[PDB]
Amino acid sequence: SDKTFLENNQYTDEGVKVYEFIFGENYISSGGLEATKKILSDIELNENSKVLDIGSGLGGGCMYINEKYGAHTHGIDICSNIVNMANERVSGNNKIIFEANDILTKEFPENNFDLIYSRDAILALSLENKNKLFQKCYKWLKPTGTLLITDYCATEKENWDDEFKEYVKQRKYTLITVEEYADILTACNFKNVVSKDLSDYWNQLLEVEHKYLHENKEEFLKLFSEKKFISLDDGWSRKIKDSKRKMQRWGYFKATKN
Ligand SMILES: C[N+](C)(C)CCOP(=O)(O)O
Repeated sequence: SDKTFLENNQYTDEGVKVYEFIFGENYISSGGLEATKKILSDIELNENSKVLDIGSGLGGGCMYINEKYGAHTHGIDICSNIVNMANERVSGNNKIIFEANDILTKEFPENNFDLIYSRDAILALSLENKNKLFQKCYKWLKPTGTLLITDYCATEKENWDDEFKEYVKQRKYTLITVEEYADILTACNFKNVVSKDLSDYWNQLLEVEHKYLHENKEEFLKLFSEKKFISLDDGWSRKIKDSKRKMQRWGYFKATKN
């Protein structure tokens, strides 16, 4: 299954901790806390709001949203191990819930959420399933609700080089263009669809992370291994190179139900 693939490879316990080291405490999403602050900078919610976080990971996003706004946050992630980790980092807070489930089968009421939020998680879904997911999101949003997404995107497949092809294949990602992604949202009837190619900003975030990794190599080696360091270092190097030339892209999407 997809769950087994993710838990046994990219998102083993150790894989998750390695990612957390570079992204920052409670994050496996690009730019950790700082990108979260920026992405939510024009979003308004309050203590009565209901938020869904698709691919909630280590829970930092939900923690931040609940801290900033006092909103109810419900995170869903397919990896049981990551959800277990997230649940270890929050206590005594009845407005944060993390649930291990498949978002493609999970049931939520129509007109339920003020915000549906997702950070670098939908890349794992096939194109067919991306469309199915956004149809569900449309239903699940309140009439007054907002959809807010970042995700890994790419140039057209015809332009990919050997190394990028191998990365996408090994990861089992389905990476589409920012423009194709926006078109899915439009096709799902979302209004006010705003898409931004934030590859340059993503490149900046990657550079901050890369510098951090290099400056904290000794600590990393104590926690992990040189082999894992090299893999991480090389992985960020490629993302930096590929975002600079727009082969690997970072898409931002915001839309509304009405
Ligand atoms: C996709 N992610 C941002 C959740 C984790 C990192 O994946 P990757 O950049 O190593 O492919």
